[PDB]
Amino acid sequence: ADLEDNMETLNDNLKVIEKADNAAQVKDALTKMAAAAADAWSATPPKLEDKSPDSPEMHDFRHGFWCLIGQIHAALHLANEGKVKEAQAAAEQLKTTCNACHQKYR
Amino acid sequence: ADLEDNMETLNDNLKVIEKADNAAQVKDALTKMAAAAADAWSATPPKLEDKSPDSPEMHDFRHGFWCLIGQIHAALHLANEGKVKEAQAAAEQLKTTCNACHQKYR
Amino acid sequence: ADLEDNMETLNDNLKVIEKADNAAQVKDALTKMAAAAADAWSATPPKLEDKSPDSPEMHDFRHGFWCLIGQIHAALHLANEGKVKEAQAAAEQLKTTCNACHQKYR
Amino acid sequence: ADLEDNMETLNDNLKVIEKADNAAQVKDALTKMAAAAADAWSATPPKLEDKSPDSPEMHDFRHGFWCLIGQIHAALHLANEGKVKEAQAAAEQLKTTCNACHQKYR
Amino acid sequence: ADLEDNMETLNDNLKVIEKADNAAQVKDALTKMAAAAADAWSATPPKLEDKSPDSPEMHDFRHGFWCLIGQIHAALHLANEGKVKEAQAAAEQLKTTCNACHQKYR
Amino acid sequence: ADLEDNMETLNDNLKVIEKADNAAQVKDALTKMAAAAADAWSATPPKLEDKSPDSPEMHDFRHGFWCLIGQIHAALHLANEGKVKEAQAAAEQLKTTCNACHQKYR
Amino acid sequence: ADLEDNMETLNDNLKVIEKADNAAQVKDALTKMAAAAADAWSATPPKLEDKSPDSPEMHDFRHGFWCLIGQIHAALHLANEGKVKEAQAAAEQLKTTCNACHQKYR
Amino acid sequence: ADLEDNMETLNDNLKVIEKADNAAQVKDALTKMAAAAADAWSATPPKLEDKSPDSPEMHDFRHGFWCLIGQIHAALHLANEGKVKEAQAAAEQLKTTCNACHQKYR
Amino acid sequence: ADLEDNMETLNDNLKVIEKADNAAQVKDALTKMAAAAADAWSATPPKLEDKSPDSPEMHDFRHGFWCLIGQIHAALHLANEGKVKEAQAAAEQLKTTCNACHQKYR
Amino acid sequence: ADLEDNMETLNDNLKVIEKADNAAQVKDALTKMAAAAADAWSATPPKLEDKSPDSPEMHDFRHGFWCLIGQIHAALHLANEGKVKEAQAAAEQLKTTCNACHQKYR
Amino acid sequence: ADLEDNMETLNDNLKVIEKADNAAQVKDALTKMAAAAADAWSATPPKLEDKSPDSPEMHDFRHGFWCLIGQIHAALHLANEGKVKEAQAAAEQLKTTCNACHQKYR
Amino acid sequence: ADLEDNMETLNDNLKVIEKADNAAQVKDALTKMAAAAADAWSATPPKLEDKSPDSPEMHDFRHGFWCLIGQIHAALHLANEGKVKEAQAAAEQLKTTCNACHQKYR
Ligand code: HEM
Ligand code: HEM
Ligand code: HEM
Ligand code: HEM
Ligand code: HEM
Ligand code: HEM
Ligand code: HEM
Ligand code: HEM
Ligand code: HEM
Ligand code: HEM
Ligand code: HEM
Ligand code: HEM
Ligand SMILES: [Zn+2]
Ligand SMILES: [Zn+2]
Ligand SMILES: [Zn+2]
Ligand SMILES: [Zn+2]
Ligand SMILES: [Zn+2]
Ligand SMILES: [Zn+2]
Ligand SMILES: [Zn+2]
Ligand SMILES: [Zn+2]
Ligand SMILES: [Zn+2]
Ligand SMILES: [Zn+2]
Ligand SMILES: [Zn+2]
Ligand SMILES: [Zn+2]
Ligand SMILES: [Zn+2]
Ligand SMILES: [Zn+2]
Ligand SMILES: [Zn+2]
Ligand SMILES: [Zn+2]
Ligand SMILES: [Zn+2]
Ligand SMILES: [Zn+2]
Ligand SMILES: [Zn+2]
Ligand SMILES: [Zn+2]
Ligand SMILES: [Zn+2]
Ligand SMILES: [Zn+2]
Ligand SMILES: [Zn+2]
Ligand SMILES: [Zn+2]
Ligand SMILES: [Zn+2]
Ligand SMILES: [Zn+2]
Ligand SMILES: [Zn+2]
Ligand SMILES: [Zn+2]
Ligand SMILES: [Zn+2]
Ligand SMILES: [Zn+2]
Ligand SMILES: [Zn+2]
Ligand SMILES: [Zn+2]
Ligand SMILES: [Zn+2]
Ligand SMILES: [Zn+2]
Ligand SMILES: [Zn+2]
Ligand SMILES: [Zn+2]
Repeated sequence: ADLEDNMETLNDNLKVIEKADNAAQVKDALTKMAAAAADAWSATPPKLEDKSPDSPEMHDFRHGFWCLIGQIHAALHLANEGKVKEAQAAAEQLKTTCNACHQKYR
Repeated sequence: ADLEDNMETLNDNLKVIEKADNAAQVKDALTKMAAAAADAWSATPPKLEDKSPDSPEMHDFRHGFWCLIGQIHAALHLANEGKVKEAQAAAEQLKTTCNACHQKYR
Repeated sequence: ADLEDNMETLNDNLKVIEKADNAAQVKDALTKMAAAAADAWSATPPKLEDKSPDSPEMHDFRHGFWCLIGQIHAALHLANEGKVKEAQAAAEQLKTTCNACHQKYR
Repeated sequence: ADLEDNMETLNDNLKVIEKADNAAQVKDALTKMAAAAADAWSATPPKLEDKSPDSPEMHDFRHGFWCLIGQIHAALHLANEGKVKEAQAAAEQLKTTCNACHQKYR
Repeated sequence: ADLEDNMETLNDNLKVIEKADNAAQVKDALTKMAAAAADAWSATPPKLEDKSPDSPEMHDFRHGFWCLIGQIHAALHLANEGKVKEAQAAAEQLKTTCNACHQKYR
Repeated sequence: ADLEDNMETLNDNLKVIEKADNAAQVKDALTKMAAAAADAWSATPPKLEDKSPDSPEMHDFRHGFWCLIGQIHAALHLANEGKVKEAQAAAEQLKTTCNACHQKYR
Repeated sequence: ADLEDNMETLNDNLKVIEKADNAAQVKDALTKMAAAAADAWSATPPKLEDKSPDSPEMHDFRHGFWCLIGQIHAALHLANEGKVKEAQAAAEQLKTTCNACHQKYR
Repeated sequence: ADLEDNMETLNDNLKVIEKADNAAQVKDALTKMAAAAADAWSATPPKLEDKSPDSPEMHDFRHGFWCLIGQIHAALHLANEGKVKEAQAAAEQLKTTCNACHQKYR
Repeated sequence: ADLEDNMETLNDNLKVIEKADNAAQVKDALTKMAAAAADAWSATPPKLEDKSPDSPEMHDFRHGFWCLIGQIHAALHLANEGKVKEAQAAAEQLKTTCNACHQKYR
Repeated sequence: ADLEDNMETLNDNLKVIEKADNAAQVKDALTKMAAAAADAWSATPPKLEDKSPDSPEMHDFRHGFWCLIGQIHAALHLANEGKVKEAQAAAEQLKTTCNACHQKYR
Repeated sequence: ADLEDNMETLNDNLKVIEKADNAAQVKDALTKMAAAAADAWSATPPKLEDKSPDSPEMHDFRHGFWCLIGQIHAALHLANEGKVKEAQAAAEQLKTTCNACHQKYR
Repeated sequence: ADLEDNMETLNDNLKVIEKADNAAQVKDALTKMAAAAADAWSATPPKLEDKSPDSPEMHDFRHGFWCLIGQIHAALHLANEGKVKEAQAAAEQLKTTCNACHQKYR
């Protein structure tokens, strides 16, 4: 999938978690998010197509996905323990990271 | 995934198919559509909530999904054979199936 | 398994569902129902032996089982989400299909 | 495989079953036939490209494959149980369905 | 599955073996029985909750299942070798063990 | 893993069970216990090093592990059915098995 | 495999172990011994045919094999750790079980 | 396994096939023989260590195994088809190849 | 499959290759050819029945199939690289082997 | 597993390596450590429950596990080469990292 | 494999991509590179054998492989979309990273 | 992988074998050699491009690879048995096979 598609996936599954009333539904959504973010991690966005792999921007872009994957895994861990509310709140904290990266690079 | 979720997967992948520049992306999209449709197959839409599983409406709902799965498997056959423009055209024609069910039941 | 055997599987596992107090028990019983139903789909019931595979009675018989597999997956979806009383509710609805087919063909 | 290819699989394995003198030969041949019919179900024959996918013709065409698959599974079931002559006799009855569909859409 | 459920599996498959006319039917039925007995071995019957897990009663109760499993494997071994009447005769001898345990702890 | 190692796994997981707030943690713990006990089953404790594999002491050592595996499979059945308090209570009662072997052979 | 066949497997592989100069050879021979022993466990030896499956002779026979599988795993544990002379040593000890059972029942 | 070991597998399973009274016994025995011959093909017998790997002797030696494997597959094919007496007769013809090679290089 | 069946597989799939316009179709047909050829390798053709498995005619027959499997893999290698016209070219070359063997033995 | 449990796992397996006399035992222990550290990597310790995912502390916490995983993989690599002493010394170097993180965050 | 070998692998597959005329060949080569780099990531080169795991050099060494793996995954993504030229150009950009690390540490 | 590529794999792994200090490295190397040789088996070298697949030269080319695969499987047998010096010596003797084909066809 390409970057735009990984984002759609990230976005839609954020909304699935927000409306979810059960752990499995949260778990499924976080699994999809984890896969979408790992794919995206190696992507180069349009605004950075002229930048070299070792630029500060790239670094920063790759760091933001590694940060996102960390958090998804943490919420996924809570989801697996049946802790819906806590998983949802962890998901909600994720938005901070989506937005920070969007400000710089979207 | 619920009915809305499956519908979102179907529509999202339709767009991926439409903008694709290669077979793998098309095959991937249709593979996800097949999965979503197979799941949606056994669902009850809001407007048929009061109907019996053995009703004309529910027979009709379920046959729409069987029809769609059929057309997706056909399109997937083409993507697999690397036939992008053709898989794309088959996707466009599936939309008649999407629309027909919607008109009756959305 | 023969027709009688499959019926005995559908019937026991439906009792299992009826008295379960947990998702795993419902998940597992519904899975055994799907296989029994998928087997029975191809059978020829005593009362319809004098009949051709293209008769309206055999279309009816065969399609009784599609509708059953439909409702089984619906209930399995709810079971997978930990929703015991809702999977039980949806398992209750299967009986309308069991009853309709028995009325005409048992 | 295209329609023609599945048909060759179908015909070719019908003959294998006719000359077969052991259960295994019949099992494999009926297993190849099942997969060829399954794939074939999603196809559109030349005589029906002009037709809409909802049309009476397409419904009747695809029903023809699910009825063949039904009979194939029954035959297979018999062969799993080692009953070679009975699987062969049920394979002969399959010809009805072959010829019915050929008479209409071939 | 609880104790009662395994027993239903045990009894239900005993009957299948009695009316069976082919090796495969016997194989599967004896395979289901093995798994039901295996699961059953760890259970505590109502008549023995008062008892300590080391007690003579529990030892004799659990030994009853390993002896049944033994006979089940012997029967199965015969069925793998296609000897249908001999598997059926060994299945009849199983009744000894069924009734011995029922006489003491059921 | 050696005997000490297996014993450490058993004790550690006992504590995890005791402090758990969810089924997945309990199921996981017992799954590890089952593995450790299955391994320890075939070991020779320090104080029986001079005894024969066919001795009353070694019969007795090995039957303790068979008994424990039995109780763990029972408890695991409960954790699987999401029954936390009950799986916890079954775990506490296993301790009688731990103690009895220890008194004789540690 | 029948009783004679399984015995021939136990005997050859024990020679293999005896003359191996490497873990892999011992690992592999012990694995083949476990399966042969797991098969033989359900057999009825010529000398105990006139006997009921619940006799003390058949409890004895059956339990001869539990003890064998026990000692086999002990030696497999050492083999898995690359400890050739220690796995060979532990394989030497199996013979006490072979000998005891042969004394009473061969 | 060394050459001697494969030979023991070969010989040992030849006898199993001679006394076999069911297809399964023959299948497994011929399957073990195939793997033993396959492994054996790469070995160098004592009588030929002095020889170059291109020599007439090594070519003829290794050809002897591919010819045995050929006959083994033919026998196996017959056994898969349940024809027990015919598999046994083809196994008897295998002796030709056994003895031809033994006469030259054993 | 018997010799006739395998030949029918080689022949149909070679036509499939000849008229494919895509790698997947060629990949899949060549895979079915390898299995048919691997089966036929052990057969005995009518004309060589009066012959011993060590005759020059049977060495010739058997080695016809090694050479075929050789050329099949060559073409599968090109197919796997998406090279349709080159896999087709290499599939054309197989026929020299088909022809040579038919000249001497069909 | 939660953080406290991953640590127990880390700790116990450190002691297994220290007393290990064979590569397999070291390998098993490092595999368990690798899994415990990857789980822990996404955890938030008690002392940092008020800190945001992008705090310097979190960063630092995640960096310490990535450093630990690096080292475990390096020792695991040595263990796989049969280099016990070297693996043990690599394990011992690990303690530097455990302790550094404990000073700040435990 | 050790560091020197991972490098050979990296080097050879760089040359395979440079001469490749098809996506599969590129894909295969990048898969081999990805695996070689992940192995290498945990290695310690000769020039840094005296340095502690947390030295700036080690950090820097591990960062260079993580950067390389990122890029390989990006080229692998393009290769999977059938984009040969683009994959090759991404591979060529990789050399910047190989060389930078070689200047410091080789 | 093409012929050159396979040859590079063969030579590279030969060197790994020659400099190895442990079994796992040797086993790994030979495993890669086996794969490369199995692939090269079905290739046509530059200097035989104008020859038929049924030519003495192509028979001869292919038999060289069968011979090499044979010797590699023998050497691999030794590495598996942890026999480093011996696997090394078997590798050195394979070089005669490499050279003989080269002299004729490189
Ligand atoms: C779960 C968190 C995230 C969500 C919900 C999210 C959502 C989205 C959405 C809806 C879009 C618009 C896609 C489109 O239709 O074109 C987008 C685009 C984008 N996002 Fe994210 N995003 C997330 C995380 C991130 C992160 C962590 C980064 C960088 C580290 C990032 C970088 C970008 C970029 C560069 C685009 C523009 C892509 C293009 O123009 O091709 N996103 N995101
Ligand atoms: C590729 C074909 C299809 C596409 C792209 C598609 C797309 C959509 C979309 C975008 C929605 C909006 C739902 C929401 O998020 O609120 C929707 C809803 C819906 N669709 Fe589809 N659909 C397709 C096929 C079908 C078929 C075949 C059926 C009937 C058998 C169907 C039945 C419905 C129904 C009943 C709703 C209402 C959902 C609700 O309000 O809960 N769709 N669809
Ligand atoms: C989940 C729903 C169902 C349940 C619980 C159920 C249960 C049963 C039971 C307990 C029997 C008696 C078995 C015996 O002969 O000893 C039976 C018989 C039978 N059922 Fe069902 N059934 C179900 C669905 C169906 C459906 C959907 C059909 C038709 C499409 C059907 C057709 C029949 C027929 C033809 C028999 C008599 C066969 C004979 O004489 O052996 N059943 N069923
Ligand atoms: C097992 C039973 C069947 C057999 C043995 C069989 C056999 C065949 C054969 C030998 C052909 C000629 C293929 C060729 O032109 O190379 C064919 C074509 C065809 N068959 Fe069947 N068939 C069977 C079942 C069916 C069924 C059930 C249907 C419809 C539901 C069907 C529809 C067709 C169609 C539409 C063609 C024409 C394809 C074309 O012209 O491209 N067949 N079949
Ligand atoms: C294959 C032989 C066996 C058969 C056919 C069989 C069958 C049955 C049946 C039909 C029931 C009534 C279940 C119900 O109340 O719904 C039952 C209950 C029971 N059986 Fe068996 N059984 C067998 C072997 C055994 C063995 C070997 C033991 C003990 C070692 C055993 C112990 C029990 C117990 C304790 C109950 C009572 C469970 C309860 O009341 O909840 N059974 N069995
Ligand atoms: C869940 C139940 C059990 C728990 C929690 C448990 C726990 C322990 C613990 C913490 C140790 C200390 C060993 C050390 O690290 O030095 C130990 C040792 C030991 N346990 Fe257990 N155990 C259990 C079950 C059993 C059973 C069923 C047996 C006998 C069949 C057994 C036999 C022994 C023996 C012989 C030792 C001495 C080990 C040595 O000194 O080498 N344990 N156990
Ligand atoms: C690893 C240990 C064992 C070895 C090496 C071994 C070996 C053998 C051998 C070589 C034979 C002669 C086979 C023939 O009839 O041609 C034999 C027979 C026999 N063994 Fe074992 N055995 C072992 C364990 C056991 C055990 C544990 C038992 C009982 C629990 C047992 C019971 C028997 C019986 C009953 C026979 C005679 C069966 C007949 O007449 O066909 N063996 N054994
Ligand atoms: C299925 C047919 C065969 C049977 C039943 C068979 C059986 C045997 C037996 C029982 C031995 C004595 C093993 C020992 O010393 O412990 C042996 C040794 C041997 N066999 Fe075979 N064999 C067969 C096929 C072959 C073939 C086809 C070849 C050559 C192509 C061959 C070559 C040898 C060699 C070279 C030895 C001597 C090994 C040594 O001394 O270390 N055998 N075989
Ligand atoms: C890919 C290449 C090949 C193709 C396309 C092919 C095709 C065929 C066909 C269509 C038949 C007639 C089937 C029938 O009896 O109804 C046949 C027969 C036969 N072929 Fe092949 N073949 C091939 C390779 C070979 C090879 C390599 C050999 C020998 C090494 C061989 C030996 C035979 C024999 C002996 C028969 C007659 C068997 C009988 O009477 O039933 N074929 N072949
Ligand atoms: C192999 C290296 C390590 C070992 C052997 C080890 C061992 C331990 C042990 C025994 C505990 C006490 C657990 C308890 O009973 O509550 C602990 C706790 C802890 N460790 Fe580690 N540890 C290691 C690595 C690390 C690393 C790398 C970090 C941070 C990057 C870390 C952070 C912590 C924290 C935050 C706690 C307190 C957890 C709590 O209170 O819930 N540890 N460790
Ligand atoms: C795809 C990119 C790379 C290529 C093509 C490549 C190629 C090579 C080659 C051919 C060698 C000589 C190996 C020998 O025969 O001894 C080598 C060595 C080396 N490379 Fe790389 N390399 C790459 C990436 C890297 C990276 C990213 C690093 C560090 C982050 C690195 C660090 C080293 C080191 C330290 C050595 C010396 C190893 C020793 O002496 O044992 N290389 N590389
Ligand atoms: C372990 C044994 C072998 C090794 C180490 C080896 C090594 C090599 C090497 C390093 C090359 C240089 C190719 C290049 O990159 O341009 C080569 C080429 C070649 N080898 Fe081998 N080889 C071995 C076995 C064989 C065998 C058994 C054959 C024949 C059946 C063979 C046939 C060839 C041919 C024909 C070439 C020329 C490739 C070309 O110019 O395209 N090799 N080999
Ligand atoms: Zn992607
Ligand atoms: Zn960087
Ligand atoms: Zn910038
Ligand atoms: Zn769903
Ligand atoms: Zn969307
Ligand atoms: Zn209906
Ligand atoms: Zn059935
Ligand atoms: Zn009909
Ligand atoms: Zn197809
Ligand atoms: Zn046509
Ligand atoms: Zn055909
Ligand atoms: Zn329709
Ligand atoms: Zn259960
Ligand atoms: Zn009750
Ligand atoms: Zn029942
Ligand atoms: Zn006890
Ligand atoms: Zn262990
Ligand atoms: Zn511990
Ligand atoms: Zn004993
Ligand atoms: Zn057996
Ligand atoms: Zn008893
Ligand atoms: Zn071997
Ligand atoms: Zn000797
Ligand atoms: Zn033997
Ligand atoms: Zn040669
Ligand atoms: Zn065949
Ligand atoms: Zn010959
Ligand atoms: Zn965890
Ligand atoms: Zn950060
Ligand atoms: Zn702080
Ligand atoms: Zn490595
Ligand atoms: Zn650091
Ligand atoms: Zn420095
Ligand atoms: Zn290749
Ligand atoms: Zn190289
Ligand atoms: Zn030739």
